[PDB]
Amino acid sequence: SGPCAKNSSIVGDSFKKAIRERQTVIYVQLRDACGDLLSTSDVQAFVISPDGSTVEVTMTPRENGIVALSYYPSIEGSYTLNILVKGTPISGCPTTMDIRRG
Repeated sequence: SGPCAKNSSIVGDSFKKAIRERQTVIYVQLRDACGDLLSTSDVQAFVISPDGSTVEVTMTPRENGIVALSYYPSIEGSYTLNILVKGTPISGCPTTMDIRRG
């Protein structure tokens, strides 16, 4: 039946914090309407930097409905993340990610 936005979510809260100029990975668990894990044309993910620019997000399909989202935050500050399943934000989206120089 494909992924269900309300049942799909980001794995953990590690995504809330990241380091500038380091390739960063966020894991998303896709679940159908029944809550079952899948098993990706229905999934969209974008990241906006603190100056309003789009950041390229790479999505790699993994086993049993996990999708790895990778991005490279070039500047410090408050990034915006949104992940849409069939045009609907998943649970917990859109959200903030704080990138530090650390």
